Amino acid sequence: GDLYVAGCGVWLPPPVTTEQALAAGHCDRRLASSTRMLSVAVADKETPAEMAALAAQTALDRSGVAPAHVDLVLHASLYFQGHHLWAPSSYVQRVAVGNRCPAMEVRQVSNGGMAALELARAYLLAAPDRVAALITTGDRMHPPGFDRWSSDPGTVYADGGTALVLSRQGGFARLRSLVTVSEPVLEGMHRGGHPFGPPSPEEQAVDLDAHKRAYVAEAGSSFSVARVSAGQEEALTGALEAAGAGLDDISRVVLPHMGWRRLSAAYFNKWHIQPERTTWEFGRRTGHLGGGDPIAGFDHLVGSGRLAPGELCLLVSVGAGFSWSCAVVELLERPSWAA
Amino acid sequence: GDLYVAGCGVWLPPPVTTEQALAAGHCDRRLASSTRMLSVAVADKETPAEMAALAAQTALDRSGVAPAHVDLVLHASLYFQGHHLWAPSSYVQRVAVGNRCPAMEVRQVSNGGMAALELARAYLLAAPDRVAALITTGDRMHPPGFDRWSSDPGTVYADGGTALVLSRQGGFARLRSLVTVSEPVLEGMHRGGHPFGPPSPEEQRAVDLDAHKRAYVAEAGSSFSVARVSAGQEEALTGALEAAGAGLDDISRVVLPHMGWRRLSAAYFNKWHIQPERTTWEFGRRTGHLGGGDPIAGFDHLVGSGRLAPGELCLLVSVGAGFSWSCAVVELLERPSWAAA
Repeated sequence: GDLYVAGCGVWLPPPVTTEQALAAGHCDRRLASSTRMLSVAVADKETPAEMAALAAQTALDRSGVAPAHVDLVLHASLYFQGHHLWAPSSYVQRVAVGNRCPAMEVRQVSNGGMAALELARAYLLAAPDRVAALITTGDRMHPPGFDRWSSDPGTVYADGGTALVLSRQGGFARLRSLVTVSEPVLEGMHRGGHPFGPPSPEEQAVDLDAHKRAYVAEAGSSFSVARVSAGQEEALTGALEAAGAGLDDISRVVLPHMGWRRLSAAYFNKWHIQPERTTWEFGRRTGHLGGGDPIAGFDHLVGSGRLAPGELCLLVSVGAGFSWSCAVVELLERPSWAA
Repeated sequence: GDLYVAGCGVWLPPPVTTEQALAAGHCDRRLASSTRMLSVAVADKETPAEMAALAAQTALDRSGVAPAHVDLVLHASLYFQGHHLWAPSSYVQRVAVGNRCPAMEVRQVSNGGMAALELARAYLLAAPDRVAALITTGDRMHPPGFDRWSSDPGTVYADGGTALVLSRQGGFARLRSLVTVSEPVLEGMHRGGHPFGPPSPEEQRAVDLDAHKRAYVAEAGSSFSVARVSAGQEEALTGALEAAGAGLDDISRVVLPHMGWRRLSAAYFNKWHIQPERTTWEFGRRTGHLGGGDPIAGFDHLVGSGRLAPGELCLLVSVGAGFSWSCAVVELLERPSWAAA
């Protein structure tokens, strides 16, 4: 039947406050106000696979699942993993699991974690003897290639790792539904070249805002806004229906750690929900963790006791492409590690 | 095993000869002689996703599978796809499929194609209504970030795309077995930092794999490294053959990675005692190493040129840094219409 969350965990490097970022010329007064961010997790020496491995160790310890029962390891990220022609998933496996199941990367930009979750679910269900799968995320968004404040204005990017242990056997939470929606007509929005033609040649800084204006120019603003809207609506409604629930049945909404303006436009003023019913306060101190926001968010809600037995949680995730994922998770019991 | 290959395709940019490489100083006489490479596919303008999409079109058209029946799109690669925070697999879906199933990237360095094949298989088997899945590969290995001749001496890297359509419903070949083996103890071989500690900080290029191998071996020991790599290969081969109820003698054609002659001799010819003539050696040496797409390219070559015949078993052999190994036994059921005699 259904699948469980058996464990989860994060590794978050020390927060850099918006005030420190203001002082350092990293962001201006206006972006501080438009996003309402308070802090962002920023790494010093730690690389992405390192942070993913650390998070996985926590998630595995809490899961009580033996390495021999981890049948798949999936590592998701959206930025450079540190070494080309190197297998970071294999690093995660060596360090946090030490078994010999297949280990590979799964990427879907800011939706990677949920994309990996989709494939993990499938892998587990594809054979009767499979027990658990480990999913991690990790990213390090440092100069010179990335500017966490302005590479994509309205979202502030974080360094860190997240991890989740999925199981067919049991756990403290139950995966009631998981739905992914794809709207590839939008792919050109995040690259150079003609939106409906081939991509421009390579581009390793990073400047999303320019590509989005070029896209809207060619496709039309009305078409663009409507497609994003429709894709978001289809994933929400799809996940809720699959779980037998409505938004009113949902106690907590895990939202992407985007800036306030984006969250209001996409969620608060659209679904008419209150920020206190979401992970808004957590996100604005944390920052966008690549494809791992929903994992960090759900971990937070559970670890802090904000989610109680019987209650439903809604994970909301979006990635350039576009792809949207939504999941409904039911908390069965408060894990040992919660407070 | 009950999955089928319904289609497959490649898009290879024009070949650059070893002679031209020699003349331009990319290749010395010793490297030409040890690898025995004739040519390598090199793109001019074409980007990785672009070549992936071109191969997918060919693969889908051949398969005759409708977009509505493509339930998953997986794009595999081992090098920079061209634009950060952009979805290459969404490009491939838009250009080549035009549908709305999930589209995502799967990577496992040079074993990427087979790694995506594992996940695609699982996905299809995970729900009764599912039909087909599209797997693509695409890379572009240009300077100054990468050196196709020198970055990993002994293997010459190609630009290009490949694609495969996997169906539960039917196709011209049957996937009889697919087996994946993992030795994460070797991950350190392809990066800086201590092989058994954390990675060194972000390498700002150019890719130098031999530097890392020497450092790994110096630390872990040559004896240990060679034996583990060998054991991994052996497990995948034996696992795949046994899962198919076959022995190596029952295999008509072996699709090998497109590595240099010296490496293929060491890994395969002098190890398994199989005839290079029975392998995709001649094809690979004109193509180069297509990231994680060689087993797709090689199988496509064997089928397209009629070198593989109904009832005959084919062995796919793939390996990537990590290490990860995949082998697969594919039974050809009928010559498709795009195939020569």
